[PDB]
Amino acid sequence: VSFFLVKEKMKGKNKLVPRLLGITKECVMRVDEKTKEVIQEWSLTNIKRWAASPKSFTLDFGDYQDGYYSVQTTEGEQIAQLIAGYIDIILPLTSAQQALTGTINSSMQAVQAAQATLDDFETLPPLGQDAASKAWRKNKMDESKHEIHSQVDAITAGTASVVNLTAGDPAETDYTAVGCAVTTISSNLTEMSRGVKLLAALLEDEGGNGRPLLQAAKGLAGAVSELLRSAQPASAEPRQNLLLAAGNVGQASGELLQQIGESDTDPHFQDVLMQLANAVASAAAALVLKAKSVAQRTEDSGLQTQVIAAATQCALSTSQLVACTKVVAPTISSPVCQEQLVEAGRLVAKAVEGCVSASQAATEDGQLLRGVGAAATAVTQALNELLQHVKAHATGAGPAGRYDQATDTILTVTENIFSSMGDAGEMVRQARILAQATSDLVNAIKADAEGESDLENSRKLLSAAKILADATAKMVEAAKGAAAHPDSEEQQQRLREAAEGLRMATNAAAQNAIKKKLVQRLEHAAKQAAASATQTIAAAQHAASAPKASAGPQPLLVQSCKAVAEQIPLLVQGVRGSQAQPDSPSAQLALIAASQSFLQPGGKMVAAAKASVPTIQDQASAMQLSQCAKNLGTALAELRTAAQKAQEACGPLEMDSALSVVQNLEKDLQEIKAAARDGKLKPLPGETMEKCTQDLGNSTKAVSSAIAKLLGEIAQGNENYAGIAARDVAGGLRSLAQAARGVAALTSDPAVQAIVLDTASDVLDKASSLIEEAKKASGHPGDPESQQRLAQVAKAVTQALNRCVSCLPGQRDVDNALRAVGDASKRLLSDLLPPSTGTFQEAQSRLNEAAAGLNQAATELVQASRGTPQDLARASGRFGQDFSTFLEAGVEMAGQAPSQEDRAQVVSNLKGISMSSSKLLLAAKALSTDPASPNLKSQLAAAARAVTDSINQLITMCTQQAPGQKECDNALRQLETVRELLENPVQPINDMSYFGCLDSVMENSKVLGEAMTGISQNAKNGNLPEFGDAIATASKALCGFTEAAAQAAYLVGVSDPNSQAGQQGLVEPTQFARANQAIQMACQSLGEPGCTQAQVLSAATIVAKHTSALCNSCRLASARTANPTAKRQFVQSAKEVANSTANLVKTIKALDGDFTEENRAQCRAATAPLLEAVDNLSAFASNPEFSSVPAQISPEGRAAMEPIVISAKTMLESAGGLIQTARALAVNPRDPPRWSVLAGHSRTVSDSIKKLITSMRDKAPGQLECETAIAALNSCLRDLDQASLAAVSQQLAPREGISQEALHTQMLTAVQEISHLIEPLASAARAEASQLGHKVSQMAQYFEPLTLAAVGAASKTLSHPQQMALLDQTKTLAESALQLLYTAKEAGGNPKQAAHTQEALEEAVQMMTEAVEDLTTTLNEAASAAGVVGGMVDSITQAINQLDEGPMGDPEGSFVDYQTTMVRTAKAIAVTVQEMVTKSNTSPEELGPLANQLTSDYGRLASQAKPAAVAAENEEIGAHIKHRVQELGHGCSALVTKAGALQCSPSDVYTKKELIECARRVSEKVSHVLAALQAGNRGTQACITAASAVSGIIADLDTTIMFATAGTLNREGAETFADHREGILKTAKVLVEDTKVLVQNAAGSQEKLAQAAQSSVATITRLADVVKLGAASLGAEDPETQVVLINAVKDVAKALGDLISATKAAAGKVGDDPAVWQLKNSAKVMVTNVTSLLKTVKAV
Repeated sequence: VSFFLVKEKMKGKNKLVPRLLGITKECVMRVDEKTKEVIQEWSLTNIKRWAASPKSFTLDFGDYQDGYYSVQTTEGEQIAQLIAGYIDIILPLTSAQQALTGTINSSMQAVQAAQATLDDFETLPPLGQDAASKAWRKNKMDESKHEIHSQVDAITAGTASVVNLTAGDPAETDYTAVGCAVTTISSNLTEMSRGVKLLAALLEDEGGNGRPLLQAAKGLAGAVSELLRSAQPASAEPRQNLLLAAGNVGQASGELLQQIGESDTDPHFQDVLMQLANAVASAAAALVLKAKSVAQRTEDSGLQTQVIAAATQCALSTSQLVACTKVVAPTISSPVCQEQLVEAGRLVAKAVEGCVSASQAATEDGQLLRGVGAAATAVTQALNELLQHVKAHATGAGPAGRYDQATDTILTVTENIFSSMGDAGEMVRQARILAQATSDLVNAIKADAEGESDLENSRKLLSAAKILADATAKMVEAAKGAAAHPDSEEQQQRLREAAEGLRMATNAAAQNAIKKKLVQRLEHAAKQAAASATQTIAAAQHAASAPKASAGPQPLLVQSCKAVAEQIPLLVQGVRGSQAQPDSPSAQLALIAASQSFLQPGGKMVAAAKASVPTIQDQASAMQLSQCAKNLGTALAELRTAAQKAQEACGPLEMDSALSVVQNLEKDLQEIKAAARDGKLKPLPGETMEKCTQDLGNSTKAVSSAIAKLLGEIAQGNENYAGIAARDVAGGLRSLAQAARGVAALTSDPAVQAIVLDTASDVLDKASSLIEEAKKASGHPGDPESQQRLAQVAKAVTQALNRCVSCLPGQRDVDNALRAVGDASKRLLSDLLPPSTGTFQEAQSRLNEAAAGLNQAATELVQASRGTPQDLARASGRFGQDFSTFLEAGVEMAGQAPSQEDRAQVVSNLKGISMSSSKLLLAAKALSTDPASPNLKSQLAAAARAVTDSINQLITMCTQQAPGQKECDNALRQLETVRELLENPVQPINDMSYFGCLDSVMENSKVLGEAMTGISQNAKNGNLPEFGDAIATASKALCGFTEAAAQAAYLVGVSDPNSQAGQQGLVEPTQFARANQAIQMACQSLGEPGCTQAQVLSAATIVAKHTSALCNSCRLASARTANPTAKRQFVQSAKEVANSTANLVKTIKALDGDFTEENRAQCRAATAPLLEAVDNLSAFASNPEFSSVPAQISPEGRAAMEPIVISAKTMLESAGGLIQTARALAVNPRDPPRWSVLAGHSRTVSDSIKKLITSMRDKAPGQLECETAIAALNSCLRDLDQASLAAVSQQLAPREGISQEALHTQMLTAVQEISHLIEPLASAARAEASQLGHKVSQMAQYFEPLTLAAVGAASKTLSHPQQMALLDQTKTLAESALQLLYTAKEAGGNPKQAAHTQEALEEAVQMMTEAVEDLTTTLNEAASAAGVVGGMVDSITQAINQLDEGPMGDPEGSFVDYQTTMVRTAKAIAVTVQEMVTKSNTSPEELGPLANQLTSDYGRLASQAKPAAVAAENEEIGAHIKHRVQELGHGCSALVTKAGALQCSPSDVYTKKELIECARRVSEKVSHVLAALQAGNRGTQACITAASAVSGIIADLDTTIMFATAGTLNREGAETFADHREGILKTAKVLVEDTKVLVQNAAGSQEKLAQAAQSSVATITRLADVVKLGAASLGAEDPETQVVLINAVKDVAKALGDLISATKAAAGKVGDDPAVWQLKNSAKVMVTNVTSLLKTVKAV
């Protein structure tokens, strides 16, 4: 056996292990390298494919097992030769051109279809003439105009893209990007045509002429079709024909943009851009002439052709530049048009340097100087054009302004002072710059004032200049203060306030120049975000409906698209409203709010689109969506920054704006009532009665929640968040007014619409009073009467809200039952009736029949909930009448009660029934407005359960019937209501998992078997009480079983593939209802006079338990919510419930042992604040944004649901028969037929449990999906095996129509989507069997894409080691995914799974995370080798986005640790930026690796910033940290763009200057990040600085020692180590003083701790210098004598470093904690090293 020590790769691991591969004459065999034991055998006759490589040997036998043997050795050839000999012993377009041709044909059909539709006419909806209908027309016209502008942008960007992409040879052209461009054009043409038809219909309405707009759109469509014709690969026309078609497309698009009014750039810019492009072209013509002369002179034929080719390429590139300028000139504001211009310009430049080099190949001084001059002109004009439309990029739209440069400088420098808070040096530097600039502005103002003839204008100018000068003086004194005290936080705060005062007094000297600039930048960013969202929606709707088979998460993309589509019009309305009223604060605040609300749906859509991209079969549509998602991510990041800056500028004006919105709405309702008296009021499009009613209900709930939140913010005395609360009130009232107008327009009888409109006007009146009172109270904090009056006005608003909701016609029947319940309760319960009629047992029978009727009525109401609204109203009325009958019988039985406490208990239980029935009718009232709501229906079923529970309790307590007979009745009244849970189980009724439900089914079956045996045995024996409790336990087990089986069916439905789950909501309602009802009943018990002390104790226990449950619910809600203001209000609600229940418990403790009536009255007074706190918390939690999202269960999901429901219903009906026969046997102990019937009922019951459990066990959700995913991954691994076997044999054929960076981006997107899924799949494998199948299918869908892209990329790669690296790392990721799949199919979501499955799951998760890391690293470094910086910008923008789009839960960490880590990361970022600056000059091919390192470092910093933001002491400090990190990300993405640009074009002079300026901005932003980190702790930061300084000192000492050991000149005159000793000793004394002051100042003022740290570092530096001087005094003749002393000082330095670390960890720590003790230990060690220094100094 010949053994080769080979290395084989572990599965799931990018790791090699030594293996011994042995070849016998008859077999090949694998042997361990340590144990030398055989691991596996393969017959030699078996193997059929062997392939050798210089670095590998690969063997494939195949038929024995799937998978081949690849083992990595350097002798792969010798081992292969053995194998080969022994086996002898044993025995015309291209395809990418065709793909683009098909894409162009489909797009041409789409273009023709769009043309044909423009002849058709849009029918406009029936529209009224009232203000809302006019506003609908105008908003729809604006939406159409915006969308047409965005789609024309996309068409011209795609046309320029086609021109740029087709510029090359028929080979090395990426036809997939050409197809993406043409699909972009055609998709946006379809969308544009639809929008133009709508806009033109709207134009023909109001009396305009839509026909010119139709003709312009038709001309654009015709030019587009001519372009698509010219772009066909089969075409043989000259390039100038495509260039002409593209320029015509640009012209026609400009004409169309003229017709709608969305031509944005002024025609002066258009003419300048044309003349600049033609200047470039003429300069290039001169260059071509010079190169022609050079080619004439040159002799060699080969070189002459190179000169000619260079000149022709220059001519071609400039012709395409003028063509692309024609294309993108109408739409040059678009970033993608600008990107296509810079691509054209770089092609022009590259051709220019090509011409220069081909000239340089010839030798003559005059001619080469001619060529260099001409080439230099060509690049000068190219820069002129490029910078001109870079100026175009910035909005800069409007008048120049009299003071423009000064105010722009002031804006910049004041923002710089704001961003460097916590850094005195940069703050005062920027403050000095600002003082100079503002003094220039003041001088300009005074000069203008002297110039002005008018006395008033000169007076106002001089007064403004004087106020501005006062502000500069104050800011200068603030700068002096911050310069005197570099570590004082107060000085830096006062400098910030002075800079803010300057920014505020510039807004008065100028015409709000800074605030206007910030609002204009917000408008620009918002328009870009809306356009990107529009283009992404077009791309998504194209890829979704494309004839490609869908293999991915497209439905979630559809939901995200519709959400963003309902968001876009509001953003567009905010932008247009801010431009319409430039000087209106309300317009600016509305734009800020619109953009901030746009942020979250847009992020969801970007994520959904990125998750959809890998699964789209068509590569063109997947690329269009990938490009559009990236653009929208960038737009969203820029919108976040712009809205932040605008909000900081625009100030706290939201409280007055809310009132303005409210009276605007009230005036609008007056206009609507006028139009209702007229005929103008008509339904607005899409407004149905059901939709408007649901809108009215949701709006009422939202207003109540916002009022609760407003009162909370007023209580906290936080004026900022009270403004947001009043804004939410105003928005909810806007929605309510809209829904009220819709309902009034839809109804026809004038009285009803009049009632609706007066109810809405009353709500708005009450809310105006509320907001006025809120303003008055937030103006003056700490006024108790103010809070009381606020509560009064808030409850008045809530009453008006309820009157508005109930005024609907369909509410009155449920309201009739509510009034019947309330009035019957008030009359019959608050007073007993001493008169009584009939015998006691007659009253018992009457009450029993009334209770039976009441329970059956509740069941009928629950069934009606699934029926028509008329059915629900009729059922509610019948239930109310049956409640009246029941309460009459109950008060009769209470009257005939013999004992006083007996009738007292009857009254209490009747009060409980009244409350439960009121809440049942309130659940019905909730349904009546939103009948199709699943959650409200489940709420009604739960309320029926509560009602029957109250009835059962009263009958059990107060009947004294024959033993065992109450138990059967209560059991059947339980069964009747619990049977309704099985009807439509499309909502969760517990929080159980699948296996929780299966366990509970088994446990309840066990308990019910015990109870069934009990009832049979004690019916035979005749022992009644045991029979009764056995019946009770049987019914209880049946109710629990029904709950478990109902959620079992629900989860089997949700688990289905096409099904979709729903968000659980912040507070679970059924648990919340039980808590509130219990607290209310207990407070009633405390309230009543006749309560014994035992009842008081029990009720105190009840309130304590339930209020604790509420506070825990509030904590979970705070952790779960993404809204910061909702999180604040949930914390406040928890705190106030805690305080109220604590005061209640205190007054209860006072009550215990006293019993006096006065203390009872005090307890009654104390129980009320708890009730009102619970009421405010219910009102706040009622916000529909906190509500649970319904699950969408597919029809096959309900098919899966049905068996469980059928079995459970059969069980429950048979159990009802069982209770009947058991009751009959309880009457008489034995009967021949009844016992047989009992046996039949029991057998049907048990058989039903067994078959239901069989179905549950066999279903096992997640196991079929896991098996499908395992088969899919095995197929992918076989594909990767075939690829690798082809690549070893040099048989891997490359892909010809697609680039490397495209296939690598495909791989990266698939890998990123797999990575996003690794963790949730494991979380489902632990707990949820319902989410597990979803996760595994979602994750298995990304591996066929990844395998295809990986095989293509490996085929493209030429270096065989690197292609094998890609193939092997993709194998590793696939194998680790299979390990997850096997382990998660074993775990299954079952919590009872053994520890071996848990450890295997954790290990597989870690393995596959490492495989993702490895493949991501490979792809990133492959992109960095080339100049490809896409993905780096995408990564940076993703980091910027994720830094905000995350819920806040305050996970634990110390801000000191985060500060140290992020300070290190930021300093690394800075040194990388400076490396990039130097390498730009030195080696420009190292900018891509450095850009990758910057991208990794920024990603680390940004991921660290969210924990440090939650962990920081202030929300303000964390806000600044995150905002600085996001600004730094903006800078970093710009810098990596310029870095890739310079790497690809290293000789370009202007890209290099742009890179240098980008690096300058990035370094300043790094400084701002560091200042944000320092602002968290001035003293802890000083410890990090001290650590770095002492580390540098230690390094210097090491340098001096390694000098002194071998070679050093220690001679300074006659100075020796005699006079040095006294100085060294005094310095060491200063050091011991310094370590003492560090120990004291560890816990104290941060300025004191910082000063101590700085003084210690200064002392150590002085000691190091003086010790070096002493060592040099010793002389070089004795090295050891010097080295011992320098090692002594080095030990002192190390001890100080450890002491600084101890102080940092001990800063802000109490005495008892270990941190302070560890400080004194290292402090003592510090002294011992100092004394060791002191004695050594004396000794020598």
